Amino acid sequence: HISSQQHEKAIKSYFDEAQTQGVIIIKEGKNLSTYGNALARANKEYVPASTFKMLNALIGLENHKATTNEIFKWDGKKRTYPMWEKDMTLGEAMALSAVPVYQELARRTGLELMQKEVKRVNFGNTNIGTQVDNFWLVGPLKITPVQEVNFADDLAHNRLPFKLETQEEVKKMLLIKEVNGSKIYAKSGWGMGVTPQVGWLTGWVEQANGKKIPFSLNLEMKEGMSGSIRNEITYKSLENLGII
Ligand SMILES: *C(=O)c1cc2cc(C(N)=O)ccn2c1N[C@@H](C(=O)O)[C@](C)(COC(N)=O)S(=O)O
Repeated sequence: HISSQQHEKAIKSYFDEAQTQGVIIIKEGKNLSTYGNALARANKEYVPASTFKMLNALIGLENHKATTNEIFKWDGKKRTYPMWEKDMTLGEAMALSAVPVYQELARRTGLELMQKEVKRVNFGNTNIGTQVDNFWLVGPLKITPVQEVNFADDLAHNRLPFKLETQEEVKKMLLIKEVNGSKIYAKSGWGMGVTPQVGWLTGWVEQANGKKIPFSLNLEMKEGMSGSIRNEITYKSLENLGII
């Protein structure tokens, strides 16, 4: 009973309130819907930043570079945040967006196997360059918000070219919110070492009836901008649309 015009205007205002430019792609079945205050972003390329961890984890686990219970030990060197200065599993590192662990995993996989695997799943522009430990943070790997929802959709439905158990292992690392019967599985991302900076929140809502609705929020981040606006805007948009 709410007009399409009202939905579009409501979601535009969430991005306007946050004083940024962004888009949120929602996918229902085969149909893509683009909301926000910068709809042209939808098919533009950005570095994936931490959202690459989802694929890093799939690759590492398929190729036996790690197990889900293995503990990556803090080497005792100072890390960007105190929370990263501890021993953690892949799942814990995913929740904390703990790059040092994912760089270690990237190094275990190695450049040649990484380039091969990123080409095989056909992720973004598929170019990882020559540095195995930062291609997802500063380039050359780039991906569009549309490609990100499609990846989220593939993962949520076990359609990626990986074992079913690999995909289940990673999906289980991604639960970030329960909203009475609805479960939100997503990975956030913030590319700080690039201009302009890019923010991501990519995932899907699993509803009580078992239906899965993939999304990808993509916006421009500034200095002094808080990381949880990505979440605030996403939840507000999913709720506005009655998805949660
Ligand atoms: C993830 O994109 C991310 C990578 C890095 C890398 C560095 C570095 N010094 O090399 C610093 C910060 N990074 C990231 N962002 C996280 C962060 O805490 O800075 C991020 C804000 C994580 O917060 C959550 N939700 O875990 S982001 O959303 O990944």
